Amino acid sequence: TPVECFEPSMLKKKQLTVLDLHPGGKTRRVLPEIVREAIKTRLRTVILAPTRVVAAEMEEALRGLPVRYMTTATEIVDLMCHATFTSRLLQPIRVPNYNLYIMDEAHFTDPSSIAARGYISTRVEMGEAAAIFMTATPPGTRDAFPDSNSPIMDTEVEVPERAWSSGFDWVTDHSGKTVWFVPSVRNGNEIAACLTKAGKRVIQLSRKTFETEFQKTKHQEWDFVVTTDISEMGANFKADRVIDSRRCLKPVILDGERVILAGPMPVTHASAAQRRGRIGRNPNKPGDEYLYGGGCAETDEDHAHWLEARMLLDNIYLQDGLIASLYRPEADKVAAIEGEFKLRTEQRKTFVELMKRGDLPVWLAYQVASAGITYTDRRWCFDGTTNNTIMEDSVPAEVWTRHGEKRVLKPRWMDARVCSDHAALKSFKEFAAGKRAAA
Repeated sequence: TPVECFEPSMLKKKQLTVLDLHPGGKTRRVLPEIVREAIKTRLRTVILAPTRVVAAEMEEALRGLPVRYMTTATEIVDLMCHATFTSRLLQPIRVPNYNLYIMDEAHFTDPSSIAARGYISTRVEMGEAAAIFMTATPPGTRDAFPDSNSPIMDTEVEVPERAWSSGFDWVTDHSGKTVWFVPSVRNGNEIAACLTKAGKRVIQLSRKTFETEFQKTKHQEWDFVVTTDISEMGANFKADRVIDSRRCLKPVILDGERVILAGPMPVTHASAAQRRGRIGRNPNKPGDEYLYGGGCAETDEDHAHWLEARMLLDNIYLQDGLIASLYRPEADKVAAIEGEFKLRTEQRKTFVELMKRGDLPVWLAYQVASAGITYTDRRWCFDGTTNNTIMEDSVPAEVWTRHGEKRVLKPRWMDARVCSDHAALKSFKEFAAGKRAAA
């Protein structure tokens, strides 16, 4: 069961604590308290932030303490993102044996975060570490309307799911700042364009743009942020209203053979609570409003992220021949057998390269690597079934390859995430051509 405040006994090996977060001070006060006690007791500590934005915030709150920010993959506390940590676990050189792991926004359901929680909770169960998972919505939360620092006015209302030509005056007649959660980048593009046509200033946030676009919320005028679920991970906005579609997309592996994006479908209770949790933060500012369009539903056993986390953990060294388990509250989300995704050395390197350098989803990188294909061999992007033809502007997408041939994009394994929005398709087309954008 989660806990309300930190105590030094939580730093002893074998302890795993879920600590609640009500900002409005985890970053500025609680985190320094934990780090100071860890330094005083001479622990080997790592702090895991969900995003680089949050990591930079922590770096500021911890200045004056010996903390090493590690932006890419007992005297010094290490700080890095969840994904950076998991990337390090996959590298051939062994990660430090931290004996204290502090994971902020520990509800994050992306595969690298799930994998990090499994690795960490396994180290704790082995008696090698303590861990603190900081989140207001641990796995299994069923309350979409938790009590908050200031009361929130919760109103169920019809929320536009597409651009509107009339109606919905309540959306645009508000004079404050609104965070609008959408199920996908493409849906956000359409909503954002409609708001901009109405004269609103809109900033759009997604996983690929977050680390550079989020800063715009502090430096330019804005009326709406239109964001995917990425803003459920500690994103702080000066807003008085949240509009919540209550929808998400779900990547689903159909028959072990392809990945579709199912939905839009209802969000989890934790996601709804985190979306609503962008407001209600200041006890001296009442009147924040959460407007929501439908219900919640708990994640089925078919969400690809937990299977992808097992693909990662099956390829992460732990201790001799052991493989880490998922964190127990999340372990029933898969039926995969421990070790069924373990790859041999050379295929494992290719798997990591396809994710890190190719920017491919975990599942897709696994298919390619397990087929024995090397990282630079892109023939599989073009030799699939015509059912896998990728479309661009209603016609088949075509790529000029490194080898000087024009080919229809038709990958042997189809993962809908590679073409779900313009930027995703652009990156995958570059990969298929043997090229890579400077990033």
